[PDB]
Amino acid sequence: TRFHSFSFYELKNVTNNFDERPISVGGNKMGEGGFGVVYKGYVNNTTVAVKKLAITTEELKQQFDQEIKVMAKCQHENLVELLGFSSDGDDLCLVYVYMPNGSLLDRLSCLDGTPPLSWHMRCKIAQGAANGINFLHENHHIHRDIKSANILLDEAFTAKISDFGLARASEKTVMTSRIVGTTAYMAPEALRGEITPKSDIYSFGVVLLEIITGLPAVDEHREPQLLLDIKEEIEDEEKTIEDYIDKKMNDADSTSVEAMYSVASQCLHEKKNKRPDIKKVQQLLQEMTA
Ligand SMILES: CC(C)(O)CCn1cc2cc(NC(=O)c3cccc(C(F)(F)F)n3)c(C(C)(C)O)cc2n1
Repeated sequence: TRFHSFSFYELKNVTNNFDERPISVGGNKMGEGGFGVVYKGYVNNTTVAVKKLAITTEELKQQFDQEIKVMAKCQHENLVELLGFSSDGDDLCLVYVYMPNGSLLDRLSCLDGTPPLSWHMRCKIAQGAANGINFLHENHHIHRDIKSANILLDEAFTAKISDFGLARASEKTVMTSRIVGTTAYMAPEALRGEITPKSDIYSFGVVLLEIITGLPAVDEHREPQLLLDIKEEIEDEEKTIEDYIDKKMNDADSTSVEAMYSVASQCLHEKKNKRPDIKKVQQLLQEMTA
């Protein structure tokens, strides 16, 4: 692929000079995605996300350059799609196809009055996100920030993995001094600085628990604070998955929720070598809707 090279002034124009009012009150600010703020825009009838990046300049410049490198190689119906970018001006900007149902985080939480996702829709989002991670692993990439904030949802609730700024090209276990990820999602070995696709798998399991419960992975004002902990509550038969299923669903049945929870639990083994590879996660999520 290649991408349109936008003037900073063009992207200022399409985002109403990066207007900071929310979309919900007719503004252009949609939310935050990594080390940047992201604005809604129109280029010739095409609705776009413009992500303007604000950590060192050379670090920020590296993640921008990484995102372009990953989006050049990787094109799949379960990955967000870059249209262009802007280096010339002050701020570095990435221009994507708009995702009209925003992030899985926001929908799981029914942000801005959106209705709760059904069990049927959740199953498709899961299969979809796993098809996304699979393409990235097949094309020898490690995301390193799989979380519901980074699974976007299009007009038909198609799951789209996004934010490849930290993605590592990994032919196949390195280790690192700069440890990166969102704690609440990261595996043991990722938090000790190991880099391996097997960490992406753990992180996915957290996202399956988010899907099953509608609980965000961390919540300071909740017990337990870490959704992960609920695995241990369940394995120690203090509670069943039934006690934790999102109550904002009328269409979840025991069999398919347990099926999904079994994947989440397999995904979440503490021993990275006992976890299934994304290919097996696909097989199991596809097997789960018979
Ligand atoms: C009315 C309604 C149902 O509330 C929906 C409103 N809504 C719509 C959104 C679209 C979004 N994102 C994208 O379009 C998008 C597309 C590609 C890439 C990227 C990223 F790389 F910048 F992360 N973001 C967001 C993000 C995820 C950027 O915050 C939030 C939203 N909220």
